[PDB]
Amino acid sequence: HMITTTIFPGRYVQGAGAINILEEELSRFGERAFVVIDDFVDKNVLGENFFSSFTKVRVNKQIFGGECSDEEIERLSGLVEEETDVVVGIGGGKTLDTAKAVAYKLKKPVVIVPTIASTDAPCSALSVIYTPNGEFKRYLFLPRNPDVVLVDTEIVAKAPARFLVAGMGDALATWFEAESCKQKYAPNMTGRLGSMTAYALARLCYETLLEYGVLAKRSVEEKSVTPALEKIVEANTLLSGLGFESGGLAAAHAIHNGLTVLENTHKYLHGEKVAIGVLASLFLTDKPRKMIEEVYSFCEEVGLPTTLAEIGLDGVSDEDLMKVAEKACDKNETIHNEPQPVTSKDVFFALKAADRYGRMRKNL
Ligand SMILES: [Cl-]
Ligand SMILES: [Zn+2]
Repeated sequence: HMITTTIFPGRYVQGAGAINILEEELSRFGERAFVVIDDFVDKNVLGENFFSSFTKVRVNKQIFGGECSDEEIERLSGLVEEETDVVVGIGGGKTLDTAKAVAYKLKKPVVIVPTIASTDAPCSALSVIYTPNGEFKRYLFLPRNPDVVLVDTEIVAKAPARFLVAGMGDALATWFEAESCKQKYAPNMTGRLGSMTAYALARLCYETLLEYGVLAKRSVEEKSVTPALEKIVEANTLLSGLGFESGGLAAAHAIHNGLTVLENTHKYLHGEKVAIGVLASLFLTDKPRKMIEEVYSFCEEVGLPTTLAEIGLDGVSDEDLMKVAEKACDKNETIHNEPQPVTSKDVFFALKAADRYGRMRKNL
């Protein structure tokens, strides 16, 4: 009853060139590290011989199979030597979630090194597990958040701007969903209530996006790191992570989940579809005119979708939209954390209204 719980990664390290202090961070755990790395990252981001420069920590480097599946988690787990002191994940979301799962299975600390700032999952005590074919299988709730999250903003700036923008879409949802949970007194990912700190970090996330998002996008377009980019990477990773996990999820992510039932949306990134969920949720939950205008203006300036056509649903049928709404309103979905009672028809209507509003702003 009214008890809060806020969870955190142990250490969050961020800056241009931070990959160069990875050895120092691993050495705080011991002398043996098991590294799970994305193949593209090994060859094109760190360089195949990157670990040859280590002198204080012995690395067992293993190329990630590509899918965070129970099968891959089992395969990698069997390659870990007993004397291993720390597990490391370097790459995108699936690589990081796999590393978290392997560390959990072997009861070892984990260091998470995202090479893109495209979702707010890095700092979380969660791994999303898929079948070998890439279809969602289940959520693995972890007992501990990562011991270290290390973000090299120079590596992030060299990745395509599309990925930073998608991270801003995943982050954009944080305040709206956490605010709904705060109003509802809904539980967060721990089962207890969010703290004043969690809700304040979710609001800071949103304010940071509005103020620095465009400046950060201009920086990444030139593969450059500026303080504006640093603030947005921190917002997309640390603030958004804490805000969604300890503040809570609500309509936007449930709507994103419903959108996955339409195959035309599969080529779009998580954060791009979350943005559509956010916009629909502003109509659904009765936001005032100035707030709706503020969010659409932000999406327009950074290049997030504001219409169904922009996520591959140009001319989508009412029948297809109702499938999305029904999926979003599954009894176990987060949309029920909204203070208002929500039915599928309400979501269907909000998606259509949000789309029409976005199209008219764009003179379509
Ligand atoms: Cl989020
Ligand atoms: Zn998300």
